[PDB]
This record gives sequence, structure tokens and C-alpha cells, in this order.
Amino acid sequence: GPVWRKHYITYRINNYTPDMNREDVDYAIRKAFQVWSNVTPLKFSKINTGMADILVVFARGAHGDDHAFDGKGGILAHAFGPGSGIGGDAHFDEDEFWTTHSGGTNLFLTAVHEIGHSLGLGHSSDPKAVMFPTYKYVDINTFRLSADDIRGIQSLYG
Ligand SMILES: O=NC(=O)CNS(=O)(=O)c1ccccc1
Ligand SMILES: [Ca+2]
Ligand SMILES: [Ca+2]
Ligand SMILES: [Ca+2]
Ligand SMILES: [Zn+2]
Ligand SMILES: [Zn+2]
Repeated sequence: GPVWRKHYITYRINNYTPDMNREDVDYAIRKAFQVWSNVTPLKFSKINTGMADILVVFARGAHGDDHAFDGKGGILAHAFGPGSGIGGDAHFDEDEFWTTHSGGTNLFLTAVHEIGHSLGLGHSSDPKAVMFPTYKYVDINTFRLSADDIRGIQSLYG
């Protein structure tokens, strides 16, 4: 399947959810990228203008792609595998309530999973994997990838 064929990857935050402090959105997304750069040769840079490899978007309902969102609950986010254009992009449902903690839906934890997709990972059948298709809050301060996640990503990079 598609992978990025270069080590320096850019991302851009298209718009910010009103659910969170701006700096907290920046940090959650940065930390989520760091999870993957920790176990690959990839380096991620936030850019403020221009065309990024990975565009991070908050949107609700129909938002121009073919994966319309569904209101509060259900689908929380979706992302596209590596490629030109929309490839790599990660979309977060604004009808969720995004947070830094265990309330609402945790942006960091959701973003770790979405960026996994942005890098070319699919879903895991292992409930312990961040790439498992079901969202479940785990303590974000001690968060770690499962062996399955690490095997998955290192089958694609490094
Ligand atoms: O990547 N998106 C999905 O897998 C769709 N399911 S979900 O939005 O409920 C979701 C999102 C993120 C992590 C687990 C599950
Ligand atoms: Ca939803
Ligand atoms: Ca893109
Ligand atoms: Ca919201
Ligand atoms: Zn979308
Ligand atoms: Zn997913």
C-alpha cells in the first residue's frame, strides 16, 4: 500500500476547533506526530502557509470528500493514506467535543490513530492497538503504542 517515500513530512492545521484552547490543539497534534516519529525515520514540521503533506481539518457533516460526518458520536475522525492532494489528510468531526483529557473525545489519542492512517496503516483486530477501530480513552500521560502498532509501522518505514 502507499507510503511516504521521503523522510521530511509537513503538516498544516487548516482550522481550529472552538472546543479547545488553540495552544492545546497545537500541542495535542504535535504529540501525536511525535508518537510516530519516535519509531520511524520520519520528521514532522508544522507549516503555517502553503501546501502541506498532511492537512488537519475540523469539519462537520458534508465537507467535500465522500466521508460525510454523522453528528455527535459514531464516526469521530477519518484520514487518507499517503498520496498527492487529499492523500495524508486527517479530518476531525466538529460535532464531537474535543478535549485534552478524559472528557468528550480526546484529540491526542484520536490524532495518533488518524496519523497512523495518514502514514499508511490500516486497522488492527487487536483491542490493545491504537489502530483498533474502536475509540477508548486511555491515560494520555502514559500512552504507548502496542507491539502490533510498532510492528505495523515498522513494516512500512525504518
Ligand atoms: O480512522 N477513523 C475510523 O477508524 C472511524 N472510526 S472512529 O472515528 O470511531 C475512530 C477514530 C479514531 C480511533 C478509533 C476509532
Ligand atoms: Ca460523529
Ligand atoms: Ca495531503
Ligand atoms: Ca466541537
Ligand atoms: Zn473528511
Ligand atoms: Zn481508523
